Amino acid sequence: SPQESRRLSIQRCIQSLVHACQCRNANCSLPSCQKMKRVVQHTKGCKRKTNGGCPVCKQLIALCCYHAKHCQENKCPVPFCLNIKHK
Ligand SMILES: [Zn+2]
Ligand SMILES: [Zn+2]
Ligand SMILES: [Zn+2]
Repeated sequence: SPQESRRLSIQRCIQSLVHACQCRNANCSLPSCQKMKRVVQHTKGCKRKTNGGCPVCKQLIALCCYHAKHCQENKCPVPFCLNIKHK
């Protein structure tokens, strides 16, 4: 169903995020990994985040949020995860 498809797509994106966060290898081939890294870097740099209402940052934060809901591991490399869980 549309919702399921979206949830799966989100989860697959999350797998890429999770991979990328752990993948301390700038030489990684994975376009998805490179993309996630770039998005993460962008977000960290873009202090404006959800204050300015930056779509990139908003998406990363939402992705991280959904990830956090799934991720009971309150010792996760993924940024925001921990903060969201505690919050
Ligand atoms: Zn990688
Ligand atoms: Zn931004
Ligand atoms: Zn996590």
